[PDB]
Amino acid sequence: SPTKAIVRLREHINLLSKKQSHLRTQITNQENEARIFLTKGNKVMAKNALKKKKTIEQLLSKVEGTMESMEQQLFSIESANLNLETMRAMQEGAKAMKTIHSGLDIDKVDETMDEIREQVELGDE
Repeated sequence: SPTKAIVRLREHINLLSKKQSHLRTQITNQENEARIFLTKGNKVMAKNALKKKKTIEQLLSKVEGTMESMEQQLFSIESANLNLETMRAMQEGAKAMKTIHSGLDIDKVDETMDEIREQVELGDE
């Protein structure tokens, strides 16, 4: 059903947003590791922590790309649900507009109407 798909996009999105949260802390700690490495004058291990900081940032990027893909899929489902809610409402309204137009067991009117049309409409070809 559309709603099982809905709940699941939300569960996966929620999960990703704290992957996001965890990664950012990890980026913050690589930043702090490289600084401490410089305070011992080890520029190389400070450079290495910076390279590792960059890989975590790329991973974060791809975590946010997954989230966004899921959020747009979610919007499309709920937008399509509202559109279906409209169509069913119009289909039920047209049936109701038909009962009202057939609201005369008596008499004769609507095909008296339909060939007064043909006289008026006859001015066209």
